[PDB]
Amino acid sequence: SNVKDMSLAPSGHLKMEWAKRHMPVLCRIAEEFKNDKPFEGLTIGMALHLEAKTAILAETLLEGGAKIVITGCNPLSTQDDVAAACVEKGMEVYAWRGETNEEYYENLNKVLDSNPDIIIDDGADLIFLIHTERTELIGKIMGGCEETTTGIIRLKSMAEEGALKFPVVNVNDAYTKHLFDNRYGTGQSAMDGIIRTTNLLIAGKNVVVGGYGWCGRGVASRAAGHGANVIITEVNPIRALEAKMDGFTVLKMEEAAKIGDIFVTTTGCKDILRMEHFLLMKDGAVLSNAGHFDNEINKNDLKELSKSVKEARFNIEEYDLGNKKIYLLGEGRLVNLACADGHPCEVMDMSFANQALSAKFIKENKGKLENEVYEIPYEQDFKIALLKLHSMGADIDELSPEQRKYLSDWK
Amino acid sequence: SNVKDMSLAPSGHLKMEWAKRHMPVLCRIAEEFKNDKPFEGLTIGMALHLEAKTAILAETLLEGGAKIVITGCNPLSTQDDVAAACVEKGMEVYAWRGETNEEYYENLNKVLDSNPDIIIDDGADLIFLIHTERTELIGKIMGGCEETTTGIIRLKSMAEEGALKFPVVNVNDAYTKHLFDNRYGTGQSAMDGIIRTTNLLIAGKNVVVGGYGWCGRGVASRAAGHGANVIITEVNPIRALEAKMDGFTVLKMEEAAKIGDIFVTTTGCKDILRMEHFLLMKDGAVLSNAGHFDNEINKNDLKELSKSVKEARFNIEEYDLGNKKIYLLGEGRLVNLACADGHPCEVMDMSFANQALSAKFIKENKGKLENEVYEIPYEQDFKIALLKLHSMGADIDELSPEQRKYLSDWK
Ligand SMILES: NC(=O)c1ccc[n+]([C@@H]2O[C@H](COP(=O)([O-])OP(=O)(O)OC[C@H]3O[C@@H](n4cnc5c(N)ncnc54)[C@H](O)[C@@H]3O)[C@@H](O)[C@H]2O)c1
Ligand SMILES: NC(=O)c1ccc[n+]([C@@H]2O[C@H](COP(=O)([O-])OP(=O)(O)OC[C@H]3O[C@@H](n4cnc5c(N)ncnc54)[C@H](O)[C@@H]3O)[C@@H](O)[C@H]2O)c1
Ligand SMILES: O=c1[nH]cnc2c1ncn2[C@@H]1O[C@H](CO)[C@@H](O)[C@H]1O
Ligand SMILES: O=c1[nH]cnc2c1ncn2[C@@H]1O[C@H](CO)[C@@H](O)[C@H]1O
Repeated sequence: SNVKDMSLAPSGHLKMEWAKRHMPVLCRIAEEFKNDKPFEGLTIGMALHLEAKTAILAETLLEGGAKIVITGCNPLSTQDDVAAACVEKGMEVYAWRGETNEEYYENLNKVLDSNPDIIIDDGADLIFLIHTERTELIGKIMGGCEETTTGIIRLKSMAEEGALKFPVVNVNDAYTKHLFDNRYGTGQSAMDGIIRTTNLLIAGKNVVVGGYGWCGRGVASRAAGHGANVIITEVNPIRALEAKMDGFTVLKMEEAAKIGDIFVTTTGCKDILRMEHFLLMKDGAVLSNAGHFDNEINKNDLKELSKSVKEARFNIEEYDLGNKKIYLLGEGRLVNLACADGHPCEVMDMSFANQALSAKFIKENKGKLENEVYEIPYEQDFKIALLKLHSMGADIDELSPEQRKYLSDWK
Repeated sequence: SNVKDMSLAPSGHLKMEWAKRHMPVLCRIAEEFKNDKPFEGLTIGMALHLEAKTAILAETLLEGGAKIVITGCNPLSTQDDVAAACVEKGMEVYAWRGETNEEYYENLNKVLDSNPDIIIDDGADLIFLIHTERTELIGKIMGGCEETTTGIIRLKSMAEEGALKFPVVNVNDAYTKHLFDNRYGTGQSAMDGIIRTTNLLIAGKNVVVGGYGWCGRGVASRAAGHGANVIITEVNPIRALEAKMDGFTVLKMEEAAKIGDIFVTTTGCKDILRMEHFLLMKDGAVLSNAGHFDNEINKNDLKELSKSVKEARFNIEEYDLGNKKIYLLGEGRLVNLACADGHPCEVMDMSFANQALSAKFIKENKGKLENEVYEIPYEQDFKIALLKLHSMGADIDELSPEQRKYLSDWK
């Protein structure tokens, strides 16, 4: 087991203590998993953003009988104290903050070295690595679960070509996931990363958000909530029109780059900000990324234009272009996880609840599932949404029998 | 042709002149229909909310070669001057404001008496009456178009039972329809109806919104925009959770009836507010409805509790319950259409663009379509949204081919 500093373990345990007390839906699932022990004898290899709430998810599976081998899905998002606390919990952990690309793929491989039965992934890199380099593990793998939009794109494009070799559950596209995780979760946590790292006033700034899907909406909403003038970029006209009618300025990036004070890319696509955009930017512009991979902002292009790169502050790099400066947060990686604590607890409670139950779904269908992407059933979303609603002290009306009849027969 | 007063026509012509200048997407389609004359020789029977913007759609179809027989789909939403101007334009009009239930169904039948080829309806009343009482018309009918959520519910359950006898295009569920007409359109137009009729200050009121679908969100956001304390009612926990995280109080209607100052029902279901809720309401509570039919508020219950019903102000009825008064706007009909001029022009431009092209789709697919509910293809939404985006002074970026390879390859 390979972690940064085992002496950091107490601080991580405390953070797990705090998180466990604020994830009620997962806490209930855990008690049911403590009995019925669904994962006894199985190995679950996990590649997630290793902080307190992931550690609780891993703990939920461990107490359910599973052996847990886990690594980080991002070189910068791991929290060393939490990882050390995970080893004290009895987990095989290969993760630290700041690992090289070379080291990143070493830790992924070591997780696969444990011969897992279930794969839990965030971005499909663990799943990808199996199909390309480690085909010798496909036999034992019962199935997987994928957390994020970008991972689903790859998995679906794999499945489309017929390259997918074991079932994978689409956890991202569940109603209680992408509607809350991607929107309200990154809405708060991305602004958290920016505010905590920069100590800059959001109000009165031009905040340029690339893309207006679920993540864009969230960031636009919370940035607008803090008094920003929000500008939206898109390639989808239906979604740009939403942004316009939500009160935002819609521009081609070649234009938004001229006036933006803070940039947040949320597209899942590469090269949102490249050479031509950097040359248009104002002195002092601050750059950040909330989409999975670090290639939305072209760092090689930015290094190419620069005469030097200095530390401007913790998690802020200064690129002196000679005539102006541009700041990059968290090396252009997930600004909410590279520069903050990730999504708030109550939102990750729902996402990891779907994750937990999806692993149980994989187990119970050991050999009966197709080599396809499976969608999460609506009742699971209904159950989780209702539990979360109640924990916040709200409730729902219920249709009377007469009302159900009016809505189903046409009289 | 049967209308209230032909002398009112000049006001109708002016209102149509004004709308035509603010419906650019439909204005383009009309010129193509004037050119290609797709409906030459055909009769189109239409049941829509007969105001200035519906008249433009009818005229657009008239210039496309069609004979137009139109009535209102609601007894109160018709504008008499617009109807008069419609007859001066050469349309067969059977509609006036405030028509009785027998008059409403007499006018519905008169439209069908013209033996139409294409049916354009809002709420499935024409399509329903055809299938039940006027079955001899199925032969000549090529197809239909349905405007609203409620109409689609009926049409889908009809088709599910095998009772649908000609194809109907689902105009409501188009992206450029329910995402903007039901949300932004209803958001502004319903609050206009409430504000315009009552002259009451929205800020500081407890506004109880029934339902949190597309119409619910719009009303809630616009009510909040004006400083109301928004309370949401729902039977869908996923959507109730949305409202909670958008900053609203979520309650069962029994608790909400105790504190609500203004009520807006947006459910499409009957009996949202009944006897038991009227007994809980505050003295002076204002009741309003934005769902298609007037049975979301149980008016029979309210009369039974009332010692008298009198005019309190134009479009306001005072129901004196003896110990308190309850006010009802627009006889519990579409508060944005019974008490105002309906959706804003820019929003109906998109909805009526889809209506026009779907009528063209029906004609060109004569005898080829099944007796099923047809969805509007994505390329139609794309074209419409892009056109609408451009007219509002914004534009969209485009992916380079290299960016298009990245989003499709799983490496
Ligand atoms: N904690 C986090 O930081 C977090 C959480 C959830 C998802 N994500 C990642 O964020 C990304 C999107 O999340 P989603 O759920 O919003 O996906 P989504 O697809 O709803 O949002 C994507 C939007 O980007 C737009 N887009 C694509 N290329 C563009 C371009 N070149 N210029 C402008 N706009 C463009 C698309 O039209 C789409 O609207 C994914 O990579 C996902 O993994 C991150
Ligand atoms: N101009 C207008 O006024 C206008 C425009 C569009 C649609 N509409 C009408 O408004 C209604 C809604 O349209 P939509 O597109 O919102 O449909 P939608 O179904 O998305 O919204 C309906 C919501 O009502 C909720 N609901 C149902 N019964 C309920 C109950 N008893 N208590 C609480 N919540 C309940 C459902 O869960 C759903 O979320 C439909 O009747 C539609 O025809 C009116
Ligand atoms: O605090 C967190 N812990 C674990 N996963 C997280 C956290 N915040 C966000 N994500 C998840 O990371 C993915 C993007 O790579 C998203 O799927 C999001 O849900
Ligand atoms: O001003 C208007 N003219 C015509 N139709 C309208 C207007 N406002 C709303 N609707 C339409 O009425 C239906 C609800 O019964 C909805 O489909 C909405 O699009």
